Amino acid sequence: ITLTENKRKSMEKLSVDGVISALAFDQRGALKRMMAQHQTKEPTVEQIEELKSLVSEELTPFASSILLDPEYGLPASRVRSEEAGLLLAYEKTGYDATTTSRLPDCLDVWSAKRIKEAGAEAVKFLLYYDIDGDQDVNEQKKAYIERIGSECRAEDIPFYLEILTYDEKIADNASPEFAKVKAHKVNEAMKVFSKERFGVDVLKVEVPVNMKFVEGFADGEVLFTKEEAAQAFRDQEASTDLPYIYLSAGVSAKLFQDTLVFAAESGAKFNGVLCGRATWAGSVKVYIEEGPQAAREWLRTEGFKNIDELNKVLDKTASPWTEKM
Amino acid sequence: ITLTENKRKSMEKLSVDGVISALAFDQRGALKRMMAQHQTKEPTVEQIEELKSLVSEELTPFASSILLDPEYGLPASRVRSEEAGLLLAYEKTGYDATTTSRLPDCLDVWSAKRIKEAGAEAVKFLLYYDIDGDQDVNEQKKAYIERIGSECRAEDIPFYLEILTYDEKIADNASPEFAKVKAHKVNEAMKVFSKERFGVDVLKVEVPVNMKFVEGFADGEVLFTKEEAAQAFRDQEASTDLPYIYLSAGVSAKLFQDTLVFAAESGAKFNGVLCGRATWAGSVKVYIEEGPQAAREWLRTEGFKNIDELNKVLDKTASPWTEKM
Ligand SMILES: [Ca+2]
Ligand SMILES: [Ca+2]
Ligand SMILES: [Cl-]
Repeated sequence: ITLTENKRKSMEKLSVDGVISALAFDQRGALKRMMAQHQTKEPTVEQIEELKSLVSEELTPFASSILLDPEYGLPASRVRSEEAGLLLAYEKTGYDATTTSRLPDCLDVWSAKRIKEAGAEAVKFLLYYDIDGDQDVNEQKKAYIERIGSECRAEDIPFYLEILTYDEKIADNASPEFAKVKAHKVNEAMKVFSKERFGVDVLKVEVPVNMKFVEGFADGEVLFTKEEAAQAFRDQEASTDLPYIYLSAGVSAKLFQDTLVFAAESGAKFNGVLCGRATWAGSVKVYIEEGPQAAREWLRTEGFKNIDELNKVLDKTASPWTEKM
Repeated sequence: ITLTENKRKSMEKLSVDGVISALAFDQRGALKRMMAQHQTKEPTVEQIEELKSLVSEELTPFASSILLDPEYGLPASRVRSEEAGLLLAYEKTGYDATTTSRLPDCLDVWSAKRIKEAGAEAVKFLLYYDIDGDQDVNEQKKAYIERIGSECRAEDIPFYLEILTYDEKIADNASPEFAKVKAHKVNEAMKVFSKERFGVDVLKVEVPVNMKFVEGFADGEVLFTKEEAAQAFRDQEASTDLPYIYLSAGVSAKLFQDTLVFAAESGAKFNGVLCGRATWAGSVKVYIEEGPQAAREWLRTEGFKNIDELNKVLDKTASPWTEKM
């Protein structure tokens, strides 16, 4: 609620007129798998670092900040636009699929202090959370986030907590079965991690509905009327007093934009986005198949078009965090 | 080197006249194993927590503070004397004997915040450190301690870091081979974790020599003259500007105490001790074999004698931490 002077200065460096128009590219495992769909060989470290730098160079002139990973993204962080702020990811990528606990784990040789020393204006951490899951697992997860929030307090650096929801007993979070419980998963997790003890400054969250099953957006089965969907957005806005920003979860650029419009019309007062794949996903194929110059031209044309159309939508949908602090 | 008002206040609650005369009893597996020797059945949680409470009730009137573990020791913490402060252990016990890395790990449902909420005036964490070991292993350890130091800064609670040294290639730290390098291990590790970035308020460390190989204290081979050992203590004193206190584990009560005398004589300005095993060990056989009433009587009589002998030696050897400002 009350930002320290340094935390506020950092929030300002990440945003424009209270809106976070951030580019997300801390993907590692998720990126590797995209690359592996066009590549016979294993993608190299140089390839991963290069595409990250290409996205940074070409697109951060159009974002208020960029989120990168320390593993492959530090060269990319240094060629970002002068006007763009920096977030660094702090969690190890992915989860163990042989169990349902998805426990969080910080990068082995990092700390919040180190992230700040590396030039970041925010620490980002991704937590998988099932509000209905095993209570002891969740106890361990809450303790873990308490520690990170305390680090960020001490180092006086904003804590961006990303929450990705799941159900221990539903395999596919794109299924109709998950869509029926998504709003509950998202909104109740936001309520938990908005407690003061967790030290969060900004929540990076999913929209509380799977729009593919909403009337007017759906191409197949319809699970929700527009009014029911709108209510999920209002319930989400009522689930936190913190700034919150949306992730794209890799839907099309157009569906993500249309979702932002719907969210605003419904009453969500979201404060921006940390948007990755919806913007740059198409560059992966070009980069692998046609190389870096071809990917650079893609970024300068299609990439720009995506981020520019996104920015125009944000301009008319997002609300400033400087009305919540 | 500068304490906040709360950190200072907490340090004062852990000390008497700037000397730490703290009773260590955060043993978990080790305490269970001692008990397992004197009965057939598996020692229960009730038994373990009762013995900690007996020791706490009967001996903390004579200690400046007591170190307990959150696993078995919270009930004991609440019956400590009102004159005695509280430290709680934050680390998981032991290390994997398969590997040489001895990596640290916090207790899974704890945080510095939760340790403070449980009434502690300090967070205690044990780290195993080989200054000459794998440098990536050591970067991971250093990052880990940075996180903990940052938590404790945020929660405004003193951070007591215990360092136990080892060598990746020497199996027995009682060997002559380890004795020859112990001063190097201990003192260099103190130089590392005295750096401001680790946030340490008090170091809990080994004496920098194995007195069993020192002239006049050895009953077998002599590796060191009294003058060389004296120099090792002075090198230790010059390895940090933080308060530091000695741990025992490894030697008899009498030898530890004679070592305190030798330490002071040599020019060490150590600020106290965190030692528990020598003082209460005899109560364990008594508690299992004659019940809680007998144990209480053991603690009142033999137990008091033990801790009083130690306190009398501390009065002649330890220097105040207040002096280190
Ligand atoms: Ca609790
Ligand atoms: Ca709200
Ligand atoms: Cl133990």
